[PDB]
Amino acid sequence: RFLKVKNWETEVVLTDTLHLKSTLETGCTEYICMGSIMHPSATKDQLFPLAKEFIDQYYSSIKRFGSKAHMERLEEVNKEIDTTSTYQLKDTELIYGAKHAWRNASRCVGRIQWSKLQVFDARDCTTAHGMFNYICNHVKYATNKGNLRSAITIFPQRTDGKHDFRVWNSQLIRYAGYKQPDGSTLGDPANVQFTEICIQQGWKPPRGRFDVLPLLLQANGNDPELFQIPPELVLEVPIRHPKFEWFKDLGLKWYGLPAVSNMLLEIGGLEFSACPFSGWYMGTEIGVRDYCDNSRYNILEEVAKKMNLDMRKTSSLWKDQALVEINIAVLYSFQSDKVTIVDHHSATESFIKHMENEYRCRGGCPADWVWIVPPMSGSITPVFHQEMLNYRLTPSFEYQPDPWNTHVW
Amino acid sequence: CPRFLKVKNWETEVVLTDTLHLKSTLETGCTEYICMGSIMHPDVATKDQLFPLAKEFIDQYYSSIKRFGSKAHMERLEEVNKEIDTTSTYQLKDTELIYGAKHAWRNASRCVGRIQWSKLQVFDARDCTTAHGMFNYICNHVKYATNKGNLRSAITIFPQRTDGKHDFRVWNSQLIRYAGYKQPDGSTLGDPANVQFTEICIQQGWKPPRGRFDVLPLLLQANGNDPELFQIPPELVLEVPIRHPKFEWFKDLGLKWYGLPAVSNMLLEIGGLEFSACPFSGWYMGTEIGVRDYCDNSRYNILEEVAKKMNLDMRKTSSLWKDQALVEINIAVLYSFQSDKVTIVDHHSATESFIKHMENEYRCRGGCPADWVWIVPPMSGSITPVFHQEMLNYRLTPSFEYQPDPWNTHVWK
Ligand code: HEM
Ligand code: HEM
Ligand SMILES: CN(C)c1cccc(CNCc2ccc3ccc(N)nc3c2)c1
Ligand SMILES: CN(C)c1cccc(CNCc2ccc3ccc(N)nc3c2)c1
Ligand SMILES: C[C@H](O)[C@H](O)[C@H]1CNc2nc(N)[nH]c(=O)c2N1
Ligand SMILES: C[C@H](O)[C@H](O)[C@H]1CNc2nc(N)[nH]c(=O)c2N1
Ligand SMILES: [Zn+2]
Repeated sequence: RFLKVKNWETEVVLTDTLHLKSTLETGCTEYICMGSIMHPSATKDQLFPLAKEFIDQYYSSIKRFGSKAHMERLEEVNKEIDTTSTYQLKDTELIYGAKHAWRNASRCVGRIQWSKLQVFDARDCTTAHGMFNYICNHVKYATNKGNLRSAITIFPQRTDGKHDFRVWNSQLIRYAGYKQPDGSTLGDPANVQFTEICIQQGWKPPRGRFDVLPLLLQANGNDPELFQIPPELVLEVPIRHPKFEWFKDLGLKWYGLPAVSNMLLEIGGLEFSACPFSGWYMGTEIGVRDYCDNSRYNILEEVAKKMNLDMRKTSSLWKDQALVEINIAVLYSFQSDKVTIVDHHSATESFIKHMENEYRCRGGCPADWVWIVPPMSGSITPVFHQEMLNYRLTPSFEYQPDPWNTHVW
Repeated sequence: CPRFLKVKNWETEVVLTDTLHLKSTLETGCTEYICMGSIMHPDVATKDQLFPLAKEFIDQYYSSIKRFGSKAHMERLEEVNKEIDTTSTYQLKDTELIYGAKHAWRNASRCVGRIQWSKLQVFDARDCTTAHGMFNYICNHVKYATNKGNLRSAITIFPQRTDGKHDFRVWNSQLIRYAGYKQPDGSTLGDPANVQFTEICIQQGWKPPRGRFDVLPLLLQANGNDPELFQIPPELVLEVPIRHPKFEWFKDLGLKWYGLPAVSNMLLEIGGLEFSACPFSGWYMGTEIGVRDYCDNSRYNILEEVAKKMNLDMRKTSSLWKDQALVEINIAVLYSFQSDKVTIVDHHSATESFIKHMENEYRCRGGCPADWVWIVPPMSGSITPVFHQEMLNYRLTPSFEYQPDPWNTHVWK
């Protein structure tokens, strides 16, 4: 069942064989496509086949399939599940698994970097203070004074679901959001809820536009605890425009390190509920989504006024104009501060090249066109014209529910 | 399949509930293990295949006019059945034809303009027998729809397929398009998208002006005969010269586009009947011209030339010089059309209308199939409301379908 994907601009056709190695669902059926749905719908006996699957591909990946080492590992993992209802990955396997979860992440346009990932093993962590220490080291390592380095820190795997390690923040670094008396919103409205949970727990908010949230860390199923990231570890960039000297007066800033902390890493049937990972920003993430989404910072109107645009009718495309200038400013600011960032043209171009490598060496590359195509200037990037196949490979990063919906104190 | 599927809008938190997907009649191409949502494209029906297909449609029609189960309903069923049994096909009443065409549009998941679905002038050309007659019908379509700039959506429907060796076909992908010419040096003049078709017209006897914006002749096939060339009267072809409200130099690019987008190569399927020639037209969303026609690399590819005249730094991609030029080009397209009083809609207005449309459809029909990949405009996606709208895609009938290009299948006489 070979499948072709065509690029309609280059006329290049690639052939997908890798999709046959999928066992998990996408949500679509033969009659309904859920391609634009954000979130479409263990035990001993469940655990061994999954473990065996993963061990098999690991030893296949290192070109020693059926080897002496392979056979022993299967036997070892088998006995361990049998006696403990779970098992422990070797260090090599942990690293392999984390890199391959990134490699398999269909929504990520940054996967050309997949094999360059610093993996921090934190599976010996037992307390929230421990988690905080590991997270601080992660932030300091990955930030690297502006020359950002991809990293992931991995906390103890789930056991019975009652003793989960969770990073309650959705990212290690985010700005707080405050509901104002007049019903408006101060700061980042995405984090309004979380921000209030921090307030409720003892955090004293400066009530500003860009207040770095505290860490809320839960170890071994216990109540979460508050920690302030040492500010010298938090790299931030003042946004300015290279032509418009009034732009700095907007008072905008963003942090340099995007560090997603609320996903679940699944490897060989094992679940890692706390696995903050980080790379670096594509400019549009901040410039289009964080800044210009109606339900986020929502600055288009303000910027539009400073550029003195006619805002009476949509067909003047004043929004599109303002959107481009904002995104120029973000790239300029980060570059001028020697902080790693990628523009959407460069990123999408690297992704097409990555796709080509993957088809050539791996027989395909799962990819989610809905997420891959940038949220501005879509068809002037090469991925718009790229047919992609989406399918779920393991190891993977999965969504999990917010901890405050399932945690009793 | 579950009876209630929910879609969420991530900007407004509005949740809608779809039940209409249960009426889905054909395959998307996806399976449970793979999604083909970004794939562009993922001899006749026997008596027994035709019976349920026809009954399905007739039931739907009589349900729509609140006469389901009526004597007229059962009579129509019995008459259709007899007709299939004695002729292996059947003929649609004018009322059913009009309903079916409007519903094929209503069902078109890739169309952002469907709020207008129930306002569609249908021209019944099922009495057409020759290519000259097809030409007459098409000229009348163009003039009515153009309406001196005040465009009116319309479809003209030619006779349905019979044995498959007598198809009516418009060979043109749209009624109005510009020629493309491959040069000996590898460069292209005009629209690179139309090179192949242009070549065919030239072989058929067309004398090409060999310019940048040469309107192509119609290449019309009636009753399965070899196709024939016809020139559309130029006074019927409304065109807009592109200028920019600020940049005086923009008119010097010698750009223009035609006013009427009129897809002419799709197949219209109603109650199992196949109308292989059904040119239809609405009006343009600006980005269709300003982003795709003008800025695609494989199309007119003008970004560079515009950026140069704007004197942009074009060395660092991170200057976003492409993005900056793209916006100006789209501003010029909208300004030129509005100035010449030719109907056009910007992508903000269109997508906002589609959201209101989609909500109404979920309310009154239990759903609205939509293809997010197509519905989200090719620029500024995130700042239009559709980007944030979860959509369910599925294929309802009647529908517009793709069909192979006629020169690939035609048996030359
Ligand atoms: C190194 C530079 C990287 C770049 C430029 C990059 C780029 C992106 C972008 C732009 C998105 C879309 C996010 C959004 O729109 O909200 C994304 C998604 C994603 N990325 Fe990457 N990424 C990078 C590194 C990484 C790393 C190191 C990992 C994991 C180890 C990773 C895993 C993921 C996952 C799982 C998603 C899906 C997020 C979701 O479903 O919410 N990425 N990436
Ligand atoms: C009245 C104003 C209309 C507007 C603003 C509009 C808008 C659009 C746009 C922007 C597209 C995407 C085209 C592309 O990117 O190639 C599209 C596709 C489509 N439209 Fe509409 N449309 C209109 C009228 C109509 C009518 C009258 C019909 C049929 C009766 C129709 C049926 C379709 C179909 C079948 C597609 C899919 C085209 C394909 O798959 O190539 N539209 N429409
Ligand atoms: C609920 N959830 C999983 C969540 C939480 C925060 C943000 C998001 C959206 N995904 C954003 C994201 C993820 C990974 C990235 C890696 C690199 C990069 N530059 N940006 C990323 C953005 C979802
Ligand atoms: C079937 N095929 C290959 C084909 C032929 C011509 C054009 C296209 C792309 N679809 C363009 C289209 C379709 C309907 C429209 C309705 C209104 C409008 N303003 N634009 C439309 C563009 C594909
Ligand atoms: C409804 C739709 O799935 C949702 O808005 C998606 C669309 N594409 C996206 N693409 C990226 N990269 N990030 C996102 O958050 C989204 N949101
Ligand atoms: C690969 C991808 O499916 C292809 O480029 C699509 C994307 N979405 C589109 N959307 C519209 N409206 N028109 C198009 O031609 C396309 N092309
Ligand atoms: Zn799908």
